[PDB]
Amino acid sequence: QVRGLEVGMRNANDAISIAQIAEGAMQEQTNMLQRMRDLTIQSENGANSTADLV
Amino acid sequence: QVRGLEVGMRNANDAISIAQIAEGAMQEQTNMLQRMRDLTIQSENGANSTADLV
Repeated sequence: QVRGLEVGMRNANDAISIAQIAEGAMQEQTNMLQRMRDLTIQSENGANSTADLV
Repeated sequence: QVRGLEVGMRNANDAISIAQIAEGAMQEQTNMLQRMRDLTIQSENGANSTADLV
């Protein structure tokens, strides 16, 4: 039990790190998606032109 | 919402400018139309001649 738990402790510290990395990457995807929302709102002017939308 | 409104604010400032330019141009069309009214009234003298009306 004593040695079994010690390996089990390191087993869970590994799972924490995996969840930590995935969470960090999704934060950057959220910021870029917010910028796409602004461009879609900005792309709705009636003073733009065909070349401006491109 | 915060970033959405900020783009929306600039979206409406653009509409104000378009309405501002169109309004300015119609003012000058109004002044020239008034001068045409005076010429039509002036063109109704019985002391004019065929060459004067031209």
